[PDB]
Amino acid sequence: SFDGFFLHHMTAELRANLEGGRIQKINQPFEQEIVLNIRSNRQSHKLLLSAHSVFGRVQLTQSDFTNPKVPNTFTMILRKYLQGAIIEEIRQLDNDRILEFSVSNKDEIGDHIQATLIVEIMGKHSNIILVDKSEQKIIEAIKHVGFSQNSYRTILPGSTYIRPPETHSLNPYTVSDEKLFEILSTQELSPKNLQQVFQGLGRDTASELANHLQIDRLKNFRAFFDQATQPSLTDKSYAALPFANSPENQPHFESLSSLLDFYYQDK
Repeated sequence: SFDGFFLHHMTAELRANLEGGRIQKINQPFEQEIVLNIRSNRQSHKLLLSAHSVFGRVQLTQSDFTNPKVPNTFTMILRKYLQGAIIEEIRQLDNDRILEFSVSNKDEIGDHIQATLIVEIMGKHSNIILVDKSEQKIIEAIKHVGFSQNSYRTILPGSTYIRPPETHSLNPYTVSDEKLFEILSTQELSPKNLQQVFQGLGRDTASELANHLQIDRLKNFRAFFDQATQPSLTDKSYAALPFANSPENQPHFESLSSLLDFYYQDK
């Protein structure tokens, strides 16, 4: 699934191709989707950012797009900040389904412009938010959300950016030996409870994880998260590793992005 774990692998892939890259073009070919043409490593890349409530995702793509004639105000402000900008850093927020693109640019007079494009993948509450580095203020957002008594946050130009409400879960990538030892040593290790204790684990992932924690648990835990990216289809979905019961007649995907190009082909 497109969980936090999968995002860890995808982030890695995106960085290898795009970090240090230059944003050539910005387009919004569909309602909740933005595509950035990027030049990096003497290759030209297409980066898809989707806050679609059902198919929300990030990936490079080989797909071609028919861009609208008349740009929108959101695109316009994005272009104004990102066109020609350099992608200095791509960073996942902990093991959550949130990805940040730190870009640098110059304004009309040569002064240093720094922004952070934030992609929050949370189903129907997904968003793409441009934020100013210095004073953490929202520049623009693909979906604006008012102050409401209902909310811990406001999503509007000028608003102060607060990250989605922190959870009690633990990043499984940064869990210390001692803390990790006591968990695997005293807690229930069912797929469901693993989902609870750790950030960014989908049900498919946590299930696969579980099959690996009956012995040598500490080292086994480490080993699962240290596996190399191996893009595959699963029973109902896709993953960055070949989970149990994966289809058997499967092509070798040269990347997670080609995997998703394939999976989302028919919408």
